[PDB]
Parts: sequence; C-alpha cells; structure tokens
Amino acid sequence: VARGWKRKCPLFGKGG
Repeated sequence: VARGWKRKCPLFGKGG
C-alpha cells in the first residue's frame, strides 16, 4: 500500500 507513508516511511512525510 502507498497510503501508510506517514508511519514507518520517514522518506515521505509532508510531501505525502
């Protein structure tokens, strides 16, 4: 999934 990028994915935060 590409919706949970604000949890364990610090790569895309504000940009997500």
